[PDB]
Amino acid sequence: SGFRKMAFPSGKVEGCMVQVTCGTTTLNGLWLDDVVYCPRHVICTSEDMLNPNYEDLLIRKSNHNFLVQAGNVQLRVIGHSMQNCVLKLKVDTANPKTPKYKFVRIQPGQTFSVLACYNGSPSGVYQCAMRPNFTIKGSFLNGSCGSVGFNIDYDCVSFCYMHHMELPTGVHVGTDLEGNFYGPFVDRQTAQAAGTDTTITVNVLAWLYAAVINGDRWFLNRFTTTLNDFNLVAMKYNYEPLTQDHVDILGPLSAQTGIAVLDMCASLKELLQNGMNGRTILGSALLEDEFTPFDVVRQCSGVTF
Amino acid sequence: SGFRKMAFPSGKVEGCMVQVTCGTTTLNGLWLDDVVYCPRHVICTSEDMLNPNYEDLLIRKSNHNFLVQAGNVQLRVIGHSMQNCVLKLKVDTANPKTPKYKFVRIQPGQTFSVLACYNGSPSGVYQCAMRPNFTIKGSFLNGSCGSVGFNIDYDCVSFCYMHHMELPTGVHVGTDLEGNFYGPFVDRQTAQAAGTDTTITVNVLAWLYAAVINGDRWFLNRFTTTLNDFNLVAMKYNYEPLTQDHVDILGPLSAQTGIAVLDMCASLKELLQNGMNGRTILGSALLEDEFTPFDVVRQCSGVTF
Ligand SMILES: Cn1cc(-c2cc(-c3cc(Cl)c(F)c(OCc4ccccc4Cl)c3)c(=O)n(-c3cccnc3)c2)c(=O)[nH]c1=O
Ligand SMILES: Cn1cc(-c2cc(-c3cc(Cl)c(F)c(OCc4ccccc4Cl)c3)c(=O)n(-c3cccnc3)c2)c(=O)[nH]c1=O
Ligand SMILES: [Cl-]
Ligand SMILES: [Cl-]
Repeated sequence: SGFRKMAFPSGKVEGCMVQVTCGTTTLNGLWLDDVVYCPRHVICTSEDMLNPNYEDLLIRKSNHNFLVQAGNVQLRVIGHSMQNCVLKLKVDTANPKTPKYKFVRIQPGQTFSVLACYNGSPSGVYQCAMRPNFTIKGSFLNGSCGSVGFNIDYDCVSFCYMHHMELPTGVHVGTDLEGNFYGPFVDRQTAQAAGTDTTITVNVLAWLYAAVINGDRWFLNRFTTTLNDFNLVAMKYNYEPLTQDHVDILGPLSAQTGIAVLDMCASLKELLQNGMNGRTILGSALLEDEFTPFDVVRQCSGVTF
Repeated sequence: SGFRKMAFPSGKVEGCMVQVTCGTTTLNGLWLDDVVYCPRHVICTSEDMLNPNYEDLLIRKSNHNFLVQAGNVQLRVIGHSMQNCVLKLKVDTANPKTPKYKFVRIQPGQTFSVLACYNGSPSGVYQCAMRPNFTIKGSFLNGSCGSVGFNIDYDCVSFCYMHHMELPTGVHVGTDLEGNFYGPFVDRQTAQAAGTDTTITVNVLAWLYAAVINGDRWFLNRFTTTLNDFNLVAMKYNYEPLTQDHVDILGPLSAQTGIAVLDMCASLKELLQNGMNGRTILGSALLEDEFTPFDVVRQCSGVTF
C-alpha cells in the first residue's frame, strides 16, 4: 500500500545524457546511436534570442563548432542538421549505452518522468504531465535546456519531451524529439502567454480509484450521475470534459473496485461542489490530476521494467 | 523555477539490484562488490514469520540454498552470514556496476530516494522521509522487500534504508544496511503499532523558504516570534520542537531570501493557527515536511551528481 508520485527508473536515460557546447553556450544533449539531439537555440547568443533566424545563424556554424562531451569523452561531430526546433549532431561513435527507444508525441493529460540535467549531468528525476494548455509544471533552472521527458515500457524508453524554455510565468515549454513544440510556443524571447490550465478530469478519477484501493473511502457517496450532467459541473470548475473514451480507459479500475465510473463521477461532483472540509485524500488536501489510469494500475499492481 | 518532489537519479542503484530466492521465497537483494544484502526473512516460510528463530532457521540452510540472479546471470554463493536483520551472501563475482558507496544510518526528518523493485527489477523511484516515529510513508506491494533507499553526493551513493515490512496500518518499516531496524520494530508477524506521526518543523520552514524563492509570498506576515514561543505553538499542532541547530541549518536559506528564521517561524505560526483559507503554497493545500533544507538548496541551485 501507499501511493506516491513515482518516476520511472532513470538509469537508461542517464547513460544518454551529454553536454553540448556551441561558442559560449552549453546545454544538454541526448545521445542515441550515433546522433546527439539538443535544442537548436544552442547556436544563439543572448542578442540572437530576441529574434533569431535559425537557418541564417546555422550558415556560420560547421561541425567543428559543436562540442559534445560525455564524461570527459569528447565525441567527434561528423555532421549536423536542423529538424524543426532541434539540432541533430551526427557523431562518429554509437552510444554504447543506447537503450531500446522510440520517439512519441504525447497528448495533453499524459504523464512522463523528467531527468533534470545540468552540463550533461543528471540532477534529479520527477514526474509531471502535459497540461491541457501544452505547458508542464516542472522544476528547471538555467542550464537545464535539453533535459528530456520519457516513459519506459518493459525495456523500451519512449522519449516524449525535450526542455526548451521557461515562460515569464514560470511554467515550462518544450518539444517532442522531432523538434515540434507542444502547443503554440516558438523558441524566441518574445511575448508568449499560456492558455487556461484546466484540470485533467480522467486523471482525478483515476486517483480517486487509487484512494479507494488504498483505504481512503470517506468521499464515496451514494449518488450517481450522467455524463452530460457531470460535464456541466466539470465546465463550471474548469475541469476537462469527460468522454466515453475516458470512461472506457477507467474500466479496469472500475472492475477492480466495483465502483461504476459514473458513480465515481458523482463523488467527484460532490467534492467539487463542497470542497474537502479540511480532510485529505492520499495525503493531499487538493484533487490530484497528474496520475493517469495507467499510472494507477501500474503502481497498484507492481509492474516492473 | 518550479518546485517538485525530486528523487536522485536511480541508475547507479539499478545496476546493483538482484533477485534473491530461498526455497519458495523471492525478494530483492543489493549486490555491492562481492556481497549481496537482503532481508533475513527471505529464509522464512509463512508459518515461520509468526515467531521465527532466525539462527535456528539458518542452521538448515547452506550456500547452495540461496539463489541469486542478476538479469539471467546466476551468481555463485560462496558464503553467508547474518548481521542483525540482514543476510550477507558472499558471491564469487564482484558487481562490475558497483558505484562508490557507503552505508549511513539517517536521523528522523532526513529524506532519501527509494527505488522500488520486484523480482530484482526496478519499478519506479520516489522521495520520502524518515518520519519521527521511524516509519516511512512509501509505496510498496508484496514482493518489494529488499528495495533500498539512498542519497547521492557527487558520485557516491549513501545507502540508508532496506525495506522489510508493511504494518497493518499501511506504513513502512525497515533497516539500515547494517540490518538494524529504524525505530523499535522487529521482523516478526506480531502486534506492532507506530507512535505519533509528528510534523518535521525544520523541513516545513525549508519548504516555506523554497516557496518564497519561487514567488509564493502571500503567507509572509509582519510578525516575528521567539524560539520558546514558537515551540509552544509547535507542540499544540504536533510539530517537532525547533532547536538552535535547526535555526543554524536554515541559515543559508535565510541569507538568500533576507528573511530571518524567527520571522519565518512567525509566518508558520499564523499558518498553523488560521489554516490556509483555501489557498495553496507551491501547488500544495497543506504544509509539506519532506523537503530538507539541503533538498531546497540543491533543487533551487542546480546541484548535479
Ligand atoms: C545560453 N543558454 C540558455 C539557456 C536557456 C534558454 C532559455 C530560453 C531560450 C529561448 Cl530560444 C527563449 F526564447 C527563451 O525565452 C523565454 C521567454 C519566452 C516568452 C517570453 C519571455 C521569455 Cl524570457 C528562453 C530558457 O528558458 N532557459 C531556462 C531557464 C530556466 C528554466 N528553464 C529554462 C535556459 C540554457 O539552458 N543554457 C544556455 O547555455
Ligand atoms: C515471502 N515474501 C514475503 C515478503 C514480504 C514480507 C513482509 C513481512 C515480513 C515479516 Cl518478517 C513480517 F513480520 C511481516 O509482518 C508485518 C506485520 C507486522 C506487525 C503486525 C502485523 C503484520 Cl502483518 C511482514 C512484508 O511486509 N511484505 C510487504 C508487503 C507489502 C508491502 N511491503 C512489504 C512482503 C516479500 O516481499 N517477498 C516474499 O517472498
Ligand atoms: Cl510523493
Ligand atoms: Cl511532485
